[PDB]
Amino acid sequence: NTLQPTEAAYIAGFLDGDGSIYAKLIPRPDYKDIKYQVSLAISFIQRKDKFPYLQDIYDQLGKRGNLRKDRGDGIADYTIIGSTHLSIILPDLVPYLRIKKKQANRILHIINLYPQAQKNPSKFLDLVKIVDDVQNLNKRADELKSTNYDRLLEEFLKAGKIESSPTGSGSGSKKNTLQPTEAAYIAGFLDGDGSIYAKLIPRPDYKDIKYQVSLAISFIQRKDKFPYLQDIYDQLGKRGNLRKDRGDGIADYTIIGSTHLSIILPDLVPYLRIKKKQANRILHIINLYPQAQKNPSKFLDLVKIVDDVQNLNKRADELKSTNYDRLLEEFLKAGKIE
DNA sequence: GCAGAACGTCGTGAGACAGTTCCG
DNA sequence: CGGAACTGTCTCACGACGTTCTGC
Ligand SMILES: [Ca+2]
Ligand SMILES: [Ca+2]
Repeated sequence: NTLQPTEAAYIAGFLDGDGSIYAKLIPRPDYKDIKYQVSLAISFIQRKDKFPYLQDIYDQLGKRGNLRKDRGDGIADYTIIGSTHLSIILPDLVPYLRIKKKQANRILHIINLYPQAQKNPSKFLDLVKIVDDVQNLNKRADELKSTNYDRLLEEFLKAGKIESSPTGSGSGSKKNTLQPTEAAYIAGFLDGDGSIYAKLIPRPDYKDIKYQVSLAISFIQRKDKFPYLQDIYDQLGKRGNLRKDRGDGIADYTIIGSTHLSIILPDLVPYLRIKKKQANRILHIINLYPQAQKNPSKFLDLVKIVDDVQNLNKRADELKSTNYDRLLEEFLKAGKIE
């Protein structure tokens, strides 16, 4: 079972980003009495091309659960179903989990009560409540609230499985301090819900080269989960910009400029997976930018790194960035290189 | 002259299941 | 009977910026 602290932390970061912890009950037209089995799962979702990364997480989790290279729409998932695997896996992830920690504790709890709850409609209903919380915790505010417990209490009374009086508790409307696991999580989360990117900004008032290469990493999330960004922000020495809302209900945390990324990135690189290349390329740009400012020749092949980064932030089929082709044209016609 | 902050935004890349097929 | 695997998708929650807006 011995899964490494920074491997557990990364996965939790990644799960909190691109994963899902959830509970559901399945109709079972062949079960003894209670015709529902409560299903429990965690999953990791990602685009087809990044499958090796899922396959890697799989291998770390003792090769439990079922991988899927393609689920139909060029997109891949790794679902771990059942209490056998989850009672081994979740204990390892729960300490590092943040956004979905509650969901994980709930699943872990359902596991504890399931044996007894299994052939007792009273204790099954009480457990179905926990299935409700989990599905609710995965919901928005404005969304319809989970009514599995209500629909089953009605089903149990009609099927004569429960006598008076019924339960219960349901809404019945009838300097650094960035340590290994701190960085590992953040890298997990950035790999999931984050972005590492470079861009050319047109600056209509520069000495010679009228562009500046802008460098950034960002974190994106729904506004309700903003405090979690506010956490990562604090943990990174309080660098960069935060938005509680950018206008469309989704928050972001953006760290622009070599100054911050010279400090932050080296902390995340060793734990970064999906976005590690982008990270190093940014560091590389930071590394050879001083000399690149004056010389249009050194600016150009540095502008290639920008293209390369933007390329990495695309699938193979997308049209590849042409900043190098456009600036080469511009520099020739401005006589800056000939 | 320099560069970060803030604003706004296509076009997908996810989340979180519900069903349904296998399976000892 | 018991429950996990595999199929399939609807609805946003993201990404990765182009823009432009301050700030010394
Ligand atoms: Ca997410
Ligand atoms: Ca992602």
